[PDB]
Amino acid sequence: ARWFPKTLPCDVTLDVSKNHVIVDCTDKHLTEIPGGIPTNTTNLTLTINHIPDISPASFHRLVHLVEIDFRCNCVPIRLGSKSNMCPRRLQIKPRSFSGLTYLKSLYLDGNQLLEIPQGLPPSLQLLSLEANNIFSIRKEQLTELANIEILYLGQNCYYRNPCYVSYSIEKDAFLNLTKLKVLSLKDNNVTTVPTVLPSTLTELYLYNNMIAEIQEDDFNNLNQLQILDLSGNCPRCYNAPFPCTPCKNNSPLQIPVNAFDALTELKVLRLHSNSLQHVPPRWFKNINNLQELDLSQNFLAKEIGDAKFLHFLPNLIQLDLSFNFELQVYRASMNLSQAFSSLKSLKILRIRGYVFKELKSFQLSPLHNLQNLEVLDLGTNFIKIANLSMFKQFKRLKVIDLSVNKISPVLEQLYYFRYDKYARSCSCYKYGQTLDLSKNSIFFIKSSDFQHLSFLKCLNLSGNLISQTLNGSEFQPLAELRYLDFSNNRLDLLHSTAFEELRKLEVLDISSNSHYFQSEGITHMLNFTKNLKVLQKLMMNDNDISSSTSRTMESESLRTLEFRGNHLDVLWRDGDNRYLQLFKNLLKLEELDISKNSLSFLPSGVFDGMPPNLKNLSLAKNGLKSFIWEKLRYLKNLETLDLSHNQLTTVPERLSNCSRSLKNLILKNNQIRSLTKYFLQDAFQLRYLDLSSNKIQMIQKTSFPENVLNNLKMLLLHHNRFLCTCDAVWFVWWVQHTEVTIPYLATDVTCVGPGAHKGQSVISLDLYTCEL
Amino acid sequence: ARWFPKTLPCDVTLDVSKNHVIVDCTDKHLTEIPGGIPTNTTNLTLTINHIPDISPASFHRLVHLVEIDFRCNCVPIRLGSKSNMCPRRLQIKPRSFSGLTYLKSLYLDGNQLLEIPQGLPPSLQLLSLEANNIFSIRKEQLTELANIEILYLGQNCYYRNPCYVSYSIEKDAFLNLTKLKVLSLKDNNVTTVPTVLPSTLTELYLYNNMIAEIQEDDFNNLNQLQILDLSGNCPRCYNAPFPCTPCKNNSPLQIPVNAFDALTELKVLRLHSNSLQHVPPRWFKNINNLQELDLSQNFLAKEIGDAKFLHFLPNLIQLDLSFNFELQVYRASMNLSQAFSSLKSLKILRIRGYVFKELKSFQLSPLHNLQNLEVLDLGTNFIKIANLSMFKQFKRLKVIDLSVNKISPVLEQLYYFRYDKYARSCSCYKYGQTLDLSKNSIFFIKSSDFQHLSFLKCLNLSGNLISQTLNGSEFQPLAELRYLDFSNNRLDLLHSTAFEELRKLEVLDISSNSHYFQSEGITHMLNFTKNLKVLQKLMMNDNDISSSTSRTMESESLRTLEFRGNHLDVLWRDGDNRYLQLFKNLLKLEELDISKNSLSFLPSGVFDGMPPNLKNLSLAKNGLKSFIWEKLRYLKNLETLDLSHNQLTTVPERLSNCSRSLKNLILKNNQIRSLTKYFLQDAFQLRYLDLSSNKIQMIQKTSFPENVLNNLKMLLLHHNRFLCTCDAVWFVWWVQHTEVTIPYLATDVTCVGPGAHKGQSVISLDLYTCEL
Ligand SMILES: *[C@@H]1O[C@H](CO)[C@@H](O[C@@H]2O[C@H](CO)[C@@H](O)[C@H](O)[C@H]2NC(C)=O)[C@H](O)[C@H]1NC(C)=O
Ligand SMILES: *[C@@H]1O[C@H](CO)[C@@H](O[C@@H]2O[C@H](CO)[C@@H](O)[C@H](O)[C@H]2NC(C)=O)[C@H](O)[C@H]1NC(C)=O
Ligand SMILES: CCCc1nc2c(N)nc3ccccc3c2s1
Ligand SMILES: CCCc1nc2c(N)nc3ccccc3c2s1
Ligand SMILES: *[C@@H]1O[C@H](CO)[C@@H](O)[C@H](O)[C@H]1NC(C)=O
Ligand SMILES: *[C@@H]1O[C@H](CO)[C@@H](O)[C@H](O)[C@H]1NC(C)=O
Ligand SMILES: *[C@@H]1O[C@H](CO)[C@@H](O)[C@H](O)[C@H]1NC(C)=O
Ligand SMILES: *[C@@H]1O[C@H](CO)[C@@H](O)[C@H](O)[C@H]1NC(C)=O
Ligand SMILES: *[C@@H]1O[C@H](CO)[C@@H](O)[C@H](O)[C@H]1NC(C)=O
Ligand SMILES: *[C@@H]1O[C@H](CO)[C@@H](O)[C@H](O)[C@H]1NC(C)=O
Ligand SMILES: *[C@@H]1O[C@H](CO)[C@@H](O)[C@H](O)[C@H]1NC(C)=O
Ligand SMILES: *[C@@H]1O[C@H](CO)[C@@H](O)[C@H](O)[C@H]1NC(C)=O
Ligand SMILES: *[C@@H]1O[C@H](CO)[C@@H](O)[C@H](O)[C@H]1NC(C)=O
Ligand SMILES: *[C@@H]1O[C@H](CO)[C@@H](O)[C@H](O)[C@H]1NC(C)=O
Ligand SMILES: *[C@@H]1O[C@H](CO)[C@@H](O)[C@H](O)[C@H]1NC(C)=O
Repeated sequence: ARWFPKTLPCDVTLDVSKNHVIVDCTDKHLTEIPGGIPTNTTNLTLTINHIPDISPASFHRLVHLVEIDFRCNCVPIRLGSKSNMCPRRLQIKPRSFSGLTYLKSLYLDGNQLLEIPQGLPPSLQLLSLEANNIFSIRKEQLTELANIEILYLGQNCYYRNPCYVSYSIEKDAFLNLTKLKVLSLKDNNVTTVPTVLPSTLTELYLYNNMIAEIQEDDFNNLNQLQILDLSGNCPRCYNAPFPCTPCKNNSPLQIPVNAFDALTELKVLRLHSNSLQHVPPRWFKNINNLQELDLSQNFLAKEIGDAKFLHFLPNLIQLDLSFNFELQVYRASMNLSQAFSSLKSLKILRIRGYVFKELKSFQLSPLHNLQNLEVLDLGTNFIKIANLSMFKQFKRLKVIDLSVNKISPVLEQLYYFRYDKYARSCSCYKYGQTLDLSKNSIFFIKSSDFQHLSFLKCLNLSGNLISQTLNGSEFQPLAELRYLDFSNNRLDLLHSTAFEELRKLEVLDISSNSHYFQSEGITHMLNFTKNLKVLQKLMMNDNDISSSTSRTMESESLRTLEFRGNHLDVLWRDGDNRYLQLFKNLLKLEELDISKNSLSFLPSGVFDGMPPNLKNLSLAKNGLKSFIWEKLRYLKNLETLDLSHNQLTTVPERLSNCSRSLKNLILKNNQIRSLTKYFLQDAFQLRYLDLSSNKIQMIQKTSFPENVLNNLKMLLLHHNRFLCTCDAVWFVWWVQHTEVTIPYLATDVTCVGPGAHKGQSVISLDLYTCEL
Repeated sequence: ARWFPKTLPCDVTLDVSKNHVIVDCTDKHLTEIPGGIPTNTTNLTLTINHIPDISPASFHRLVHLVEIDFRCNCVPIRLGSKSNMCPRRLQIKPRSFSGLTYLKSLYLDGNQLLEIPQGLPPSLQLLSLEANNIFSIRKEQLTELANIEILYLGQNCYYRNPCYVSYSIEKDAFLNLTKLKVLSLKDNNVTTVPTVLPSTLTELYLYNNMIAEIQEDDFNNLNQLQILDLSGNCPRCYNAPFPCTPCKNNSPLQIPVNAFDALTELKVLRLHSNSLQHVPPRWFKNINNLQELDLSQNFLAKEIGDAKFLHFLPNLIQLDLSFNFELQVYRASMNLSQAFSSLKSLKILRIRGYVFKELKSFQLSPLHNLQNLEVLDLGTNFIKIANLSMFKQFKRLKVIDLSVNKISPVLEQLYYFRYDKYARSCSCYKYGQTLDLSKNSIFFIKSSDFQHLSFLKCLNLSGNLISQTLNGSEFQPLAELRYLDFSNNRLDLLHSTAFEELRKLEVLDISSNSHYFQSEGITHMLNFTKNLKVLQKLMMNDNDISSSTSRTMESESLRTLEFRGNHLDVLWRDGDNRYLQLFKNLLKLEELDISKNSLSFLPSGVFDGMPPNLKNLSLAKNGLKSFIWEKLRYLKNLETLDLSHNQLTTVPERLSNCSRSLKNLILKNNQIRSLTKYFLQDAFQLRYLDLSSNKIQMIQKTSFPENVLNNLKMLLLHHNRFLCTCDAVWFVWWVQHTEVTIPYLATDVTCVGPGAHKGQSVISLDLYTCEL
């Protein structure tokens, strides 16, 4: 099927449209650039390997290279692996790049380089040198970059990669880079804004440095600047999770009132963690296009009640005023200036970490007529009191976020407090209006608590303290609710009428409501599903369900049931038949997850008891030690079977004879040591087979008929125990010449033996001695 | 050190005391009785093997056998492994036991026997046949048991081991068993009490059967009976976790009013789950010695408010009325009859599952003058209101249990509801008075909540809804508290004054209070420990701690700190030195658990940062990929180092150079593939070494000098990858001949090769070809 097997340890892709031959050698544990890279190579990535030097031999035949991605072949010690530390810096010999006359993009990040590499071709638009050791920039070393448009030099002098001096930039070092659009000098122990910069700049990143003052003319010529980030200069260090040095005397970064006067094109201004106490309106006199303003992690608590500068921001789309609270102050309420009402274009307002006790309808009145307002984020404010009905005036919003508060009767986890959220490494909103009350202190709910909110489509009550029996009266206003996240509470299913007032409910999450399931003898009405006539998806993961008063759950609508992390092993205790049809009357059910239920065996009757349209079944992570494969015949619509992370030792003698419908068979992470002689014979439906991470020693042709392998979209075989003796001649030859997609041939389809061949990839294996 | 290596795959112990030779072959995957069993063997256990038959050859030389424990060599099929089912029942040939003329105890449980084995010696006092298929007892078949004292025949006909008919016992089958003290016929589908029974009986177990009526004279001659259990006849089936058939007409077990008149000696009466609605006082007029009465799982809800029968029980110690509630009734209060006040000897009263809304001092008055009352258990009652001060009147008690209730302003998990609490298979109480409020709904605490309870020594608040900052004022009444379990709440360590009013506190558990530690930017005062001057043990496990406002925790008293399941990997992020002395000022800390902290490496300074008296250090389950063993020099009092379940690949070149103090080195479950040349040389201090579940191939004498192994109390070596070539000659020889204790030599210390030897035990390995 192939005449010339591919030995090269890299994935090779063709994009015929834009004549790219893409060679990806990412993370292939290479010590040398592999031989045989196609000479038509346009994109070549060698990121995360251990190639210790580059030379003219490196790319010698690769004349058409347009991009070389050579990041992280010698990561700085504190940022890289401690088990495989890099012994010496990358070495780049002369002329290594000069012949590549079409090279447009060169990334050399994370290689412990000490200088800007010279000899670069004049075609280069993008040079990336992050996380190296270059902390002195001289105009001489930048003459070669005449046509450069994007230049990343950050992370070369900071706490994860110290240089122990101030960064240095000669005057007008960048000024003759006349074509330069993007300059990044973040995380560099820079002490002043470098001047003069080329007026072609559209983006300037100077954040996380030691710039204490802006000079009035530091940005005088940047009439095309669109994004400017000065954050993390004079940081606000309270509860910082990284080493943090504030400016002396609690000074802020000092910005003259006229410092921005030239930036007419500015669209994004970021002044995060600059220890600001005031925001002069004069700052924005000449910026009418500003769309995004980050003022998080300053000391603007008082200014938020005044905030005259908002009158100069009629086109602002995003405003972030999070974490401006005064230390050790717990304000009574939020004092939002009337000036917010002049934010006519505002879509997103974030004020986390203002820290106040009580939220009242009128305090949000400055926002009532912001017509384009879509997201209001008041999370992490320790609000104790809030009448939810006030959001009846905010029905136009897409998300109201009150997450992580103490109310009673999507951004990264680390976001406002991480050092460099843009650091490069080597959900129910779609349903409509969302009220996020997650991680609050609601211990009891009542119908009137939701009143005037019948417009809500998604309500997140995850992670409250609700230890209550529901009887159908608690949610009555919520006539349009489609999604209820009730996870991480203490739901008590005493009555089978719970949730029945949510007539339009399509998704219910009651996972991690294990509390009342963990004490013996307590009544549990699992048959509450019957009353929910449009319910599509039910999640009850991690509930430790080991007993149930009702014997059957019923639904004519339910399509997906997640039941992972429970104790079906106890419910189905061998000899107890009462619950073998717990799911039989979920008539429309197509997907069932009963992984992690400690099912080390399946009792008689489990398969016969499944609902008739079951398509996707997971029995993963059960400690399954045995499996009667014939009983799949009961599952006449079964299309996906996930048996991963179990203890199986055998596959069926004839998979076609067990399931005529089975299309995807997942057996990864088991104990299988051999395949049956006619395993896949006539399994014409099979499309996907994962046998990886087992203990298979040999595979013979009878098990793998090629009319079956031809239809496989993927066949996974890596991390097994293959013996590369002359008995493996067909398997080795087939693996080398087949077109079937088999991931990891280059890294993890290997011989364990015999002696000579140990550790060797079967793709590279030469068995001519077997036919002498 | 030994002249004759032990081949026998059984543990052999001598108790010269009573001259017994104990051979224990439990769970050794035997298909045979091993050859070579010592001929002095007195106790021989073969439990959990797959020996298919017994014969006269089985024990023929084992003349002095006093006990044969042969359980579970063919378990009933729903009770045993489904991956290794037993193919055919155990076969016992004639004459197998007749020569064993000293045999006193014979266990044959769980072998699928169809009849009581005949031919047994007349010395036998104890015969055990539980979980077989013997469901017809004939007087003829018990002639051989003249001198029997203890006879277990239960679990031969029940839902885990069905016989599909009623149990049958011929009339007077047991009466000529004139020495029979204990007869157990539980779990047997028995329909009537067998008569006549021998009057020597002291214990009679008839529970979990189908007995509908007791006859007047069913116990007429029992004269000496001390324990009688009739539980589970006419069971109360509501929320039963096993198949449960109630008696018709909701009838109770019918017991005539005079049925117990002969039982002068009766000390324990068990009538659990008999569906009783009344307890006629006349039952007890002739039993004044009764000490333990179980009336749980009946319908005694109203009877508890009357209970005149309590007047006849002045010597009762334990009384159980748990789960007597009327279905679908949520009573307003608990109505205890005054008759309780006449239980002058009562030590333990349990009334779970009475199910009522409000508890008031006034309802507990019948117990005020019960002088010996030690345990009051009102758990699982769904109590919503309870003034804790009422217990000022119960300070003589050892435990007050309000666990699993809804209060807001040790028995097995499965106990009242499991089928057979006594089924045989193949804590702060010690600190003083304990108020157990675990698993309630307390969301806010205040000093007055504890008024008048200054006597408390242990308070259990685990698993409430406490989401509160503590400032040192909340517990002030609890002047003598020694133990506070605050686990599974949402503690907010805003103030370092938390818990300081507990001036006597020795153990503080704030594990699983992760909530506020999981959201970025929140203040955490881990240095709150300084104020706790007698604090001994601090558990802050599973808190997801990844940030801290203070840099150091301080205590002059704390000895043990459990810090497992947190994120020291983040706190000690490489490049951030600020928290490398988090534990340095716990001056007298001796045990530190920092397992499960994702520490894939230890930054330099962690060890120097440890407090000076650190004795027991766990770094288990961190994914540690490397370890600078030399830094153990900083830990000069280190005695236990637990590095289990990591990814280490090497041991120190010179363990004596790394620690002159280390006694226990646990390296189980790592990736170690060889030992260093002189690993343990001069490690005279080492006493315990676990290298199990690694990839070690060979061990040479240089690494294992015998001056070091002589002192080892245990050396764990199993589940490695030993190569049994002529290079292994010394290791094989030493293992076969050594004194030193090595677990699993018979089952999991094995050669992986070379061919022929694969799978073979190194204890059985013959390497004579290596010396031809
Ligand atoms: C940023 O530059 C400062 C100096 O401007 C470096 O600080 C010096 O560091 C050395 C070595 O730690 C000290 O001996 C000097 O006293 C420091 N000088 C001053 C003025 O503080 C600092 O190390 C640089 N930062 C990084 C992360 O490399
Ligand atoms: C206990 O004995 C009863 C009979 O007393 C068994 O019930 C019979 O079971 C067979 C087979 O299932 C049925 O055909 C009979 O009709 C049943 N008879 C009655 C009267 O119920 C029962 O199976 C036995 N229980 C156990 C656990 O072995
Ligand atoms: C053995 C207890 C049987 C019961 N189960 C529950 C329950 N899940 N919720 C309640 C809520 C209020 C009152 C009583 C209850 C009871 S009583
Ligand atoms: C917002 C980040 C700084 C803060 N941390 C906490 C905290 N642990 N508990 C509180 C309790 C009440 C009010 C405010 C707080 C704050 S404010
Ligand atoms: C390939 O490299 C070129 C040159 O930098 C780049 O513009 C393009 O986006 C890359 N495409 C892929 C698929 O790698
Ligand atoms: C809110 O704060 C502003 C600025 O500090 C102050 O001028 C104003 O009086 C305050 N108003 C209210 C209603 O608190
Ligand atoms: C909450 O506000 C609404 C106004 O929309 C009002 O009807 C209701 O009474 C308020 N509830 C409370 C408890 O203040
Ligand atoms: C609800 O919020 C929790 C916690 O913030 C989050 O994990 C979950 O994804 C949210 N639910 C939905 C449906 O988005
Ligand atoms: C359900 O409970 C609520 C609150 O306890 C109550 O208002 C309502 O009447 C109850 N419904 C029924 C049918 O009892
Ligand atoms: C659910 O099952 C319980 C337990 O048998 C039953 O009492 C109740 O009526 C059922 N309810 C529904 C809605 O099916
Ligand atoms: C499986 O194979 C046997 C033998 O060919 C055949 O009789 C049977 O119909 C096949 N299919 C099923 C679903 O049993
Ligand atoms: C040995 O067996 C005898 C006979 O049943 C038993 O009484 C005794 O407790 C056992 N002793 C030991 C040390 O195992
Ligand atoms: C308590 O229950 C008893 C028993 O039925 C009844 O006679 C009595 O009236 C009840 N007393 C109270 C105070 O409820
Ligand atoms: C407190 O109660 C919990 C919940 O039942 C229990 O797990 C824990 O062991 C108790 N604490 C102590 C110190 O006994
Ligand atoms: C705990 O540490 C914080 C911050 O380092 C400090 O403000 C506070 O006073 C300390 N409290 C103690 C040591 O009790």
